[PDB]
Amino acid sequence: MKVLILEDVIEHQVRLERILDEISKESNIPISYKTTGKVREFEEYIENDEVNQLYFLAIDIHGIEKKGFEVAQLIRHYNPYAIIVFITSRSEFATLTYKYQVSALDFVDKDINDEMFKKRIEQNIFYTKSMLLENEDVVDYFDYNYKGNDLKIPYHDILYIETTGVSHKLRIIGKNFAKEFYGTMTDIQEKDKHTQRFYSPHKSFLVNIGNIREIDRKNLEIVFYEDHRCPISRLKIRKLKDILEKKSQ
Amino acid sequence: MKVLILEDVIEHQVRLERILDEISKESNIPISYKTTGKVREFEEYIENDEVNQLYFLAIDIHGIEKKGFEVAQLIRHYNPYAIIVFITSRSEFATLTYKYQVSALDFVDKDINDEMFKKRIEQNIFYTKSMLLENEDVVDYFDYNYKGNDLKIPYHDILYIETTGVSHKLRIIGKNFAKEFYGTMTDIQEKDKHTQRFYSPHKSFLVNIGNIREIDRKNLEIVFYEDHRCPISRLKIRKLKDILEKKSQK
Repeated sequence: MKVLILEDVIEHQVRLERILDEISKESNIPISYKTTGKVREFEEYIENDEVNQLYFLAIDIHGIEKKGFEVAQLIRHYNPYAIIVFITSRSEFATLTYKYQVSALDFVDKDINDEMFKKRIEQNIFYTKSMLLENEDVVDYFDYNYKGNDLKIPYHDILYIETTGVSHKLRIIGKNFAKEFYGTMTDIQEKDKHTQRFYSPHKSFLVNIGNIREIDRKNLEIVFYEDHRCPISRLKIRKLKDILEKKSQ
Repeated sequence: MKVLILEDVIEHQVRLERILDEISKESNIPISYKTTGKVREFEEYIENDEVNQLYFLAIDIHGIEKKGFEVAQLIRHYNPYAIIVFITSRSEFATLTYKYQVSALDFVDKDINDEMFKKRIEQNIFYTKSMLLENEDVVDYFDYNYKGNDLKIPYHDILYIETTGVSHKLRIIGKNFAKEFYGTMTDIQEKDKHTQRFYSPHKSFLVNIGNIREIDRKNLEIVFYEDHRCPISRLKIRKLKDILEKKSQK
C-alpha cells in the first residue's frame, strides 16, 4: 500500500512515519511512504502516483496558509479517485475543505495526543484497504491487480485503455481524466473472457463495450457517449463487434 | 442526470426541488429528482434499486440526529466514488462529516439566503456534469434504426424533427446543432406509440414534448425553453397539444 505525505515540519514528519510503521506491523499490512516539505518535489510525486492514492496533506506549508488546499484541488482535478486526508494544527480550516471542491475523507488535528492520533490515521488506512479489497456488495467496478499494482475504478467512467511506449504500462482514458497504470492488455482480455466488458478494435486500443454509442464506418472511428471519436477501429474488426453490439435487446 | 434527495420537512423539500428545475432550464441540464422523507423508502432506491448520480441529504430526519450520516455511510458502502452533498439547518455538524468516514463534496446551510443557496446548488450540479459521462445510465436517449441506418442522440438535445428535400431522410434541430439522419416520420410515431415523447403539430414537423415552453395561438407556432420558435402548429391539431402539455407537465 503506497502512500504520499506532504509535511514541512520535521517534528510531524517523523511522527506520522513512526505511527505508519507501528500500524504496518500491528495490522499485518505493508505500507510504503514518500514524504517532502518542498511543493516542487511533491508535484513530481503526484505525477507517478497510484490510481486510488492515499494522501496525507498539510495546509500551512512554508508560511503559506491554505497552500495544501491548492495542491488538494490539483490532486483532485487530475485524479478523481485519490483519497485526500488533511493533517494540520490549523483546526479552523475544517469548514473551508468543501469550498475547495475537494472530496476529502478526513481532517486530522495534529494537536491531539499520540494515542488518539494513531487511532485517527488508523481509520483512514483501514478504510482504504477495506474499500479496495474484494467486496461482493459493491456494484460493477473494474478491479485489476497486476503484480502488486492495484486498480479499482467504475466501468461507467472507463472509455478505453491504450498501450504505452514504456514496457508493462497502460493508459486508462475517461471523461475529464487520463491515467497511466502497470499492466498488460493481454492480461485484462484473459480476465474479461466471461465478463465481456471490453473489446480490442485496434492492436493498441481496448474499448469499453458499455460506453460505445455510435460507429463511424466512413471515418473508421468509434463514437462514445459525448462524441469521443478517439479510438480507431479496423474495417475487418467491425463485423465481430457490430453483431455483438446490436444484440443488446 | 438522476438525483436522490432525503428531506422530511416539506418547506425545505419543495424549496430545493423548485431551484433544481430553475437551473435545469437556465443551464439546459436535464434533472430528474426523487424526494423521500422516510429512511426505509430512501434505502430502497439504493441497495435493492439501480444507479443515481447526485445525492442531496439532510442529517436531522424525524427527530433522529446524525441519521443523515448513517444513511450516507450506506451509499459510500455500495458506491465508493458517489457524490454526497449535505443540505441541513444544523451548521455545527460540518466538522463531524469526517468522523463518519463519508467523503462529502459539500455541506450546505439552510439558514442562508436563496441567492447564495441557488449558487451553491449550481456548483454541485456543475460538478456532477463535468465528472460523470453522459451515457445511458445518466439520461434516456433516442435509439433509432431505419433499414441499416442508425441514430443514437440525447432526447433533451432534440427540439423538433424537420423534413428534408431528399426522401427517407429527416433533420434533428437543436439549440446549437443540426444533425441529418435517415428515417420516416410515420415510422417514428409507430415506435413512439407507447413512449409518447414526440408529437406531430404539422405534416412536415415532429416536436419533442419535453422542451416545449409555450404554444403561440396568435402566430400558430411552438415556443421552446430558449427563443427558438420555428415549428408550426395548426388549429386542427392545437387542441390535443394544449391538453397533453397540462396533463403530462404539472
